[PDB]
Amino acid sequence: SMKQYVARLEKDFSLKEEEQRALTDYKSNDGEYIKKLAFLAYQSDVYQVRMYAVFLFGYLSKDKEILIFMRDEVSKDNNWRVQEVLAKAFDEFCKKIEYKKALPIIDEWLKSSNLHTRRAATEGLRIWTNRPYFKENPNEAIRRIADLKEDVSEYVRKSVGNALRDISKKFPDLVKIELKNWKLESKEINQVYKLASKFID
Repeated sequence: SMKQYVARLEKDFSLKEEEQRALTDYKSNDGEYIKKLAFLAYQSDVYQVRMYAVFLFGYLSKDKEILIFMRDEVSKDNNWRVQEVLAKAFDEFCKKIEYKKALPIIDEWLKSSNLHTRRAATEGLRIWTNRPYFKENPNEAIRRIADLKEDVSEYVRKSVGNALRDISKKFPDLVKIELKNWKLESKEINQVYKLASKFID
């Protein structure tokens, strides 16, 4: 009947709706049960159901096994929309444990070998300097983001560029200072540079 509920989700969703159902289900059942539901739903071939499952993972992410599964397995997801939810779920984890305390995990995700793991961290925290801790410590965001300025993945690079661009709008000087040190010697860093410097002198 857990299998039945999933089949029902596949029918309903195949037509925020996924997020709202996930939140409701998470709030309505014990965590042990919902974890089993989340993995079952994550095996669905219906991408909306996997989105639902990944929201659930976010709510359950204090379980390190869930967090690891997000890091290593959800990051393999073939569907771009599911990848967006991965970034939201990762943001959800950081919010649940507090941004300052999540720093070690933010760093680990940013340095992961899976390009999708790296993007989910970069994109999920946007706008970085609107988050607790990074709001007070802008360079902590700039420095982490900028470290991926020469990322092999364009997917990652777009995120990096935009994350720096977000920050430039509120901390123009800090961003200019960081950018001043860049040597535009590759197509990679130049892509990032163009995105990040729109609003800086």
